[PDB]
Amino acid sequence: CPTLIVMVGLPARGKTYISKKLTRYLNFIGVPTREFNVGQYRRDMVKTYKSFEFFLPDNEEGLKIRKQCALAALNDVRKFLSEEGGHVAVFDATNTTRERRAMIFNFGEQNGYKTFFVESICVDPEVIAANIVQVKLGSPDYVNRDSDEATEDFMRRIECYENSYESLDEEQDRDLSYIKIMDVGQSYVVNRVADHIQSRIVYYLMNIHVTPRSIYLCRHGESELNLKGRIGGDPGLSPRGREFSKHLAQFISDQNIKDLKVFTSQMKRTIQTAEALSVPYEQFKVLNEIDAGVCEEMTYEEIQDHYPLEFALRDQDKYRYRYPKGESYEDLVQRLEPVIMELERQENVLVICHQAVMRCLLAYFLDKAAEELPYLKCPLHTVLKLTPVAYGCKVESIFLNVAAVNTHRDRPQNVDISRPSEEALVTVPAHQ
Amino acid sequence: CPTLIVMVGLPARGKTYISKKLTRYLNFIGVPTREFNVGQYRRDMVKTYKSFEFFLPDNEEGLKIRKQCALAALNDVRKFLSEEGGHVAVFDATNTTRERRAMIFNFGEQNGYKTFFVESICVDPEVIAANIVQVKLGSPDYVNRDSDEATEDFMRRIECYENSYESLDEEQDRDLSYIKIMDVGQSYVVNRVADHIQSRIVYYLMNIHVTPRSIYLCRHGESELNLKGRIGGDPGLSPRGREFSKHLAQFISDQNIKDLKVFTSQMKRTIQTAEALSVPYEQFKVLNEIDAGVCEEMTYEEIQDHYPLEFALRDQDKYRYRYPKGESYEDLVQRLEPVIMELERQENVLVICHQAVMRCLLAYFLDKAAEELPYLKCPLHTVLKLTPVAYGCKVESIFLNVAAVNTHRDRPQNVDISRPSEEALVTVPAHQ
Ligand SMILES: Nc1ncnc2c1ncn2[C@@H]1O[C@H](COP(=O)(O)OP(=O)(O)OP(O)(O)=S)[C@@H](O)[C@H]1O
Ligand SMILES: Nc1ncnc2c1ncn2[C@@H]1O[C@H](COP(=O)(O)OP(=O)(O)OP(O)(O)=S)[C@@H](O)[C@H]1O
Ligand SMILES: [Mg+2]
Ligand SMILES: [Mg+2]
Repeated sequence: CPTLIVMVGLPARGKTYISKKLTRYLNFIGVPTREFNVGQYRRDMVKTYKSFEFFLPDNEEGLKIRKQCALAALNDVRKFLSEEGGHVAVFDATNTTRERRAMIFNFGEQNGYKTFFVESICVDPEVIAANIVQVKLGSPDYVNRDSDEATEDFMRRIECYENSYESLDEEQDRDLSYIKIMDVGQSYVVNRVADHIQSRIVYYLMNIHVTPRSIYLCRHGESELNLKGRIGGDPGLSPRGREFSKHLAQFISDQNIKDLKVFTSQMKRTIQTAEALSVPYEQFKVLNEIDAGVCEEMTYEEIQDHYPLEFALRDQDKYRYRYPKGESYEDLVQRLEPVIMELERQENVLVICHQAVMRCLLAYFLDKAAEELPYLKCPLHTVLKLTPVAYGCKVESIFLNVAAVNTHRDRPQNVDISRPSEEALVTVPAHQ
Repeated sequence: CPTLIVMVGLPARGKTYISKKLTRYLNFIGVPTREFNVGQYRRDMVKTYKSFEFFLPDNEEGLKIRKQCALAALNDVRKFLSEEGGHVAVFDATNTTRERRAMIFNFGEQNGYKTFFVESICVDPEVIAANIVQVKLGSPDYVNRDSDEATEDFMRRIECYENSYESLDEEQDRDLSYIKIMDVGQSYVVNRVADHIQSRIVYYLMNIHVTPRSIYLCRHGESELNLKGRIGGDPGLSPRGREFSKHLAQFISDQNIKDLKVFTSQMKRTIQTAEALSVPYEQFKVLNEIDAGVCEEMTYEEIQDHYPLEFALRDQDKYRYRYPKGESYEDLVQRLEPVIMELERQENVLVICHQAVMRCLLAYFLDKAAEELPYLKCPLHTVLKLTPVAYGCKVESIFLNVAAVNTHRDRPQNVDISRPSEEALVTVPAHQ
């Protein structure tokens, strides 16, 4: 049974924001998910937005056209789940009345899906006001329009929905599966989680927030094996690694971060990097570097020499293929799910980790495809500062002024099984 | 900051039940937790229970004595968290008024703990009635008393709490961290989860239920390596293993289980066992057998020959020590946390697994200590049927009538590092 997530709420309540975070998350953990924004369908269908009168609850023609856009969206939901193999579909619209919601419920039923509602509630004017400026004035409907007329139009637009707005009821809607998010995620009301995926969705939603903050990611300072061009193992810091550690501490101090939380793996290179700071930290083995199995501590030359077959396959699909007895980046993604969850729950946080692990975390907050994730560039002695924003995440690369070996290997042009060794190792960085 | 979980609710609302499940769970995942039942303190203090008049809200002396018992309980909470290194304490009492709750809140504050409330609400008479019979009439307060007078006394006892019962309020109690469970876990209200442990507590509580059902655990049918007395690896079924598979299918059919869910690991021996059934199943690598690392596929004789040091330590503490590159039963417990969670969420379920994995699952539902867990007996070709009940779990061992090698190794009397090999292998079962 695929899952149909139905967003519910007045305009400017963070529905699209939640829809996006949920869709990205579900896709990260490998559940084919796609969001369907009725507003975008309308925009593609209506061409240009004039004013709120289109949304008047007593505007029969408008309602008609509005119903048509919803249906167009629902039809693609059906195609995705029923014809393209999608697992979850997020239907993003106001869906503020019992009527529409029952209609959508019926759709799910006739199509064989399980329906779950996510209602976002906000009665706070400064937040609503903040949301308008922050996301609405810049949106397509209002770009190239005067801020004040745009703002008035939108408020009048929200008004169109108030008289008919029927929130999920404990008794009237007791048979529906749903979650109601209030106070921007302060409190929640949950009813009838029907299964495992809904339980994980609720778990996810209850742990996300919009409290301003930055996520800092950096690798342990250069290690002894990094110098040798050797992967994995449990090396200690190299002289430069130690230098970096001191540059990181100064950076962290200079940052003057409010209540920063610092995490490291259980590998000495990250811990030794963490020892350099003023602030305390927590070590978690879940943050340990990807396991290379039989090629642990080997150099790429050695790997090509002993595992030419596995090395070629891994290059062909570096997300899915692994070395014998090792993890794939896919296994690592699965392994990092708890990390992703706690990072969402966290506020200001610094994670001192490793190349593969950092690529996984960057891919998550930067919404990078699985195919692209194994190749993201995570240079040594550089801090990547992430500032989650509406629908996206800004990133800043901050070099901490300490030389370091390059551990980034590009995918060689030749990835054919039985490829000459020279072509296999052509993209290997300098070392020793 | 240790955590103080405060139970809240009218008598017979499953508070003690929830308190117990929560405490057991938290301890299973390694968080030192202890529950403090004020009713038990009262029982140890008051000696014998006469009647409900003791609980009259206008009974000043009773209130006084009732306050004394609460305080005695709170003092042990303080000792556990503040002096014995406990992490979480569950204070189990009605705590139905704002007054008492504020008092407890203050206690937590002065002691440096984070307070989290768990309120259980039930307005269903048949359930309340069921609870009385099911747990109350047999309890100490009522054992050896006539069912009818016992029952009347208890109802009048619940009455004592109704006029003063003040449930957690969205506005009045908006600054408190809490969860309200309704309809026996149908719906929930959650407010201000303050941290990681509270997030996991909520996640746990929202996934437990009291829907009648049985958990069936059995190992894959005897495997080729089981015959040889070889551990781990990925062997296929032995001839007897196949025989068992057919006996299991018949057993499952004969059981006539409503909507049974079947789980196996990604190891062929369990899958091959699962192939024998009518019903479909899901394979999860999280259910794979404990990893023996460098001793994979070896025999104990071989292990003693190549790893006399690691083998002795493992025998000294089989929960914590591991073979080089392998998992400890502790690592396995951590690994199985998602399995425990989904098992709680499940109803009728059959899990076809392995020796170490099954020991971990048995220890959880049977509340066996960590020290005892690595040694639980999980014979081949036998199904262990678990029927969760109030405060406990009944277990029935059902042999499926197929011969099998014994893979159970008792802890030898000699576990000294440098112990003679004959004494180390003295408890090794017959094989080959
Ligand atoms: N739970 C929340 N409560 C209130 N605002 C939120 C919440 N989550 C996100 N936001 C903010 O809402 C903004 C994003 O709003 P959108 O997702 O466009 O709202 P919207 O409800 O989809 O309005 P429509 O699509 O026009 S009906 C960003 O400023 C978010 O930080
Ligand atoms: N969420 C729940 N709703 C209602 N009953 C429950 C719930 N969870 C468990 N039970 C049932 O409640 C019984 C256990 O009740 P207890 O835990 O003794 O109640 P109690 O609320 O602790 O009463 P006291 O301690 O006398 S104040 C068992 O029958 C459970 O199956
Ligand atoms: Mg929207
Ligand atoms: Mg109780």
